Amino acid sequence: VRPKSAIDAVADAYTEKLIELNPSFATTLGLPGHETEYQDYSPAGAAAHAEATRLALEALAGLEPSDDVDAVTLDAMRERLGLELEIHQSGWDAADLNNIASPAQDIRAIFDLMPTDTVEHWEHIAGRAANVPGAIEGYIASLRAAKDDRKVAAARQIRIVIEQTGRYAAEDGFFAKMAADASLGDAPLPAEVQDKLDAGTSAARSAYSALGAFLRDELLPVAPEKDAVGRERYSLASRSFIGAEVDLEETYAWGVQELERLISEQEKVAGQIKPGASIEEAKSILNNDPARQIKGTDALKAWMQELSDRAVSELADVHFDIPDVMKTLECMIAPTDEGGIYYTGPSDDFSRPGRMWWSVPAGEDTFTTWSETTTVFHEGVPGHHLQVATATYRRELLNNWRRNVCWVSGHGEGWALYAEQLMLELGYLKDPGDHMGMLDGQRMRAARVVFDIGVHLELPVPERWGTGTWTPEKGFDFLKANLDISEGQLQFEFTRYLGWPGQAPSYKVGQRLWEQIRAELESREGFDLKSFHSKALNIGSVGLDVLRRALL
Ligand SMILES: [Mg+2]
Ligand SMILES: [Mg+2]
Repeated sequence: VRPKSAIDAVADAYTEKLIELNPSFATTLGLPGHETEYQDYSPAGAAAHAEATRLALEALAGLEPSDDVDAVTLDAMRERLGLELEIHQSGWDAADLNNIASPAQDIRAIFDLMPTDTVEHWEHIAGRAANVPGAIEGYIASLRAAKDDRKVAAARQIRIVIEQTGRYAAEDGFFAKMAADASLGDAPLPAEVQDKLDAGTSAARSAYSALGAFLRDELLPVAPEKDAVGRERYSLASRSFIGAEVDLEETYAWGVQELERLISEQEKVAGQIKPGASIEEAKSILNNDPARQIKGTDALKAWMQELSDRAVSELADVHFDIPDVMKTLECMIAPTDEGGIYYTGPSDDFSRPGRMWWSVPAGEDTFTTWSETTTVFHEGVPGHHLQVATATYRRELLNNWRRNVCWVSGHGEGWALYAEQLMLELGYLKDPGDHMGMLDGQRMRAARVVFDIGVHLELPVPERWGTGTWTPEKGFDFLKANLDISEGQLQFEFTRYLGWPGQAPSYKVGQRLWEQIRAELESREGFDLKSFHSKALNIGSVGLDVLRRALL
């Protein structure tokens, strides 16, 4: 029963404008009306977004907060929107292209959300396919304008997007298969809608082939070879992922030291698995021990479930406030192989509980759990589930901007890392195998800090990892030493960090900042850890600067 304020009204109106400007955002919100439409990716599209943003800030400028909730809203919006305008004004937004989260991927990805149960559904898919050309044309218009302004993505990233988009457009690629395999009730589409689908998918194929040609012929020849984006671009991207403007040299130095600590810890844990064992030697023992393997998905679900239910029942009303509807975290098998464990939060009304989904790679039916205990806490309780479910629980106290728009990577990923560290400190990882798995994920995330900042700023390589200053080649060998992952995933992560600067440290740096907030509050009389967790999580997703000011 907290009534909406004038500030919430501005926040809600801005949200409606965002929905109006980006119809893809409405479909990803479940809002009907604009199922076939894309945002305007052209420069005029970007100017319109920026203008709406500038007008929203102006509207907020003379509005005093009516309560603490308003003050957080003002702070979060001023931070997020102000940063958005700094990035737009920098000119680099127009050049946006990378291997993972840029318009070429986004324009294709939206199709995966669309239902396929009625003729009208298939008309929507066909109609969206038929709008892929205009989306791509506007995107090419922004890339071309940035190019004329001497701002072009690294050659590596352009080459990757030419590869990815050529598969989308190929004879047997995404859009072709969409039209060829379409069904309704396990039967072919009626001919009239099928023809709409064939025409639309055909246009989508041609548009992705044109982006390919443009990239190849106009952009690639002027693309820089150098991947590093440099200090000025880096600091703005870093802010986008963390919501704090960190000291980059200081953060880099912290990350190098933190990686060294985590390796030292792994060496200690190795000796707890087998006296005097190297990390690699201990890992063969864990990975070859019949006791650390589970057979079949039923037993796997049972294992996840017990861990989750135990964490809830032990932490409830001790370290966290967990309302009854949040105590359920259903552990499940992913219908598809999303390549790891993922979390889906509860419905707004809590009729669907939070769920955790383990993706089983094709043909796999035995499961090693030592490395995934920590992941259960990260993706589940007290990580993502408590954070996401608490924000959702407090939704009546949160305007639509806060609920549906404002989201900061360092905040939510930092929290899941905080959560793993808390479970270490509370004695959940005493088994050396489980401990090792936690350290592995921390080590990989500490390596991200060193790589991202070191490479993009061309900093001195730490003597443990090389000499001179960082180059992408040196960075690749460094990742290979610190990430226990497949060859193909290593190559992907490498490419990602190079093309998406600022995001990779958001995990460990988010953890650091969360821990700094808690450490400060701990210095004071009456600190109460449960009360801290409640106040913080109630706020929802905000930048780390904003969170610190809401809490200190
Ligand atoms: Mg040192
Ligand atoms: Mg996650």
